[PDB]
Amino acid sequence: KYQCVKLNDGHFMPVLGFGTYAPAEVPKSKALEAVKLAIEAGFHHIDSAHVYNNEEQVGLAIRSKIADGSVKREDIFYTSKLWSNSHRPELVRPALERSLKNLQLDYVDLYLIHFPVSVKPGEEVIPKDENGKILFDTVDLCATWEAMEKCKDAGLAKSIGVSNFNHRLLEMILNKPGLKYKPVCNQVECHPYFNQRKLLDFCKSKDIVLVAYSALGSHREEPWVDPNSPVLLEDPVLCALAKKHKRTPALIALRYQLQRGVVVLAKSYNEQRIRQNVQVFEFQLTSEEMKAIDGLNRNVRYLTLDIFAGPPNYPF
Ligand SMILES: NC(=O)c1ccc[n+]([C@@H]2O[C@H](COP(=O)([O-])OP(=O)(O)OC[C@H]3O[C@@H](n4cnc5c(N)ncnc54)[C@H](OP(=O)(O)O)[C@@H]3O)[C@@H](O)[C@H]2O)c1
Ligand SMILES: C[C@H](C(=O)O)c1ccc(-c2ccccc2)c(F)c1
Repeated sequence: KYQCVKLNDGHFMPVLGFGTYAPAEVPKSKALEAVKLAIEAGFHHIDSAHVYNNEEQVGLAIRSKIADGSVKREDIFYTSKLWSNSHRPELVRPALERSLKNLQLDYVDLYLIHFPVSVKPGEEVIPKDENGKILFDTVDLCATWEAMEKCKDAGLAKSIGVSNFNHRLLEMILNKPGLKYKPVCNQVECHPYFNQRKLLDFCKSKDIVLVAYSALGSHREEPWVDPNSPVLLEDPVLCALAKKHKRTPALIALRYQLQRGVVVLAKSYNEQRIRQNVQVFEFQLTSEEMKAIDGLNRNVRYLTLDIFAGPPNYPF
């Protein structure tokens, strides 16, 4: 057994997820070993995406661990994401099918709209013109959503959700005429320096689960993240809590999320830290400790994705 939350479509999501993105300088082979170790350590939720360029490796990890008898498919919750070159409704299913072919899996447990800004279709994930300008595309995301709903009725995605949506774009989906399925989740940046309380409360009021990425302060990959941004895990309050509980600042930051009702992702490709992160289930924070962590909030967003700023759907 393992800790899961009931989604608004009746499916269950493990509350601790394994993040799989690594910057491009890291070989892909590392994804294979890391996901196997994650499963060994007791992660039951694995977070990837087409744009991570690792689904062949992550899929092989999964398959290997099923095939050697370590785990059943039903006890892996696998998430992929629809990249913005495939927002057009007729391209949604083909993108999911392509992911599933790279994975050699029959379905994903969760498929998300990765980012609300659309780009031109084709193989290139960030298509640019000859002058380096991103080739943006105009797509009705409520039509993209209808295409997601059909993927769910086809059984290719057990649940569907979104990522990097703001209040306005969520309302846009939720208020859609003929809506069949609400998003189960909104996967967004969330940590003690950006605790998303307002958006969390909104999602709760709608029974949408907030899934926290960059919960340990992000991969800090340039130029996506500003190197002058504070280092979350160096925070003196988180470090003092860690010392008090004989844990680590990472574990404090992960436990914080669980207790506030957030499903939390954690990426590590280091054997020791993968095993450490599952220790989030071994301790609890008092109300006073949780308040101290609420106090660290500083409106620091690490991932702006501001190369996609300009179009109206840019969410930040
Ligand atoms: N939907 C989106 O738009 C979106 C955006 C960003 C992230 N994500 C997802 O969320 C995942 C996690 O976010 P993120 O990758 O930015 O990284 P994150 O989980 O905040 O982690 C940041 C760093 O923490 C280190 N770390 C992990 N465990 C640690 C521990 N116990 N003690 C100290 N350091 C630790 C890792 O280094 P080591 O590997 O060396 O341990 C990693 O580099 C991604 O992999 C991806 O699956 C989604
Ligand atoms: C933000 C999102 C994520 O981290 O999930 C993400 C991840 C990776 C990319 C990315 C795409 C092309 C080259 C290098 C990185 C990207 F454009 C968006």
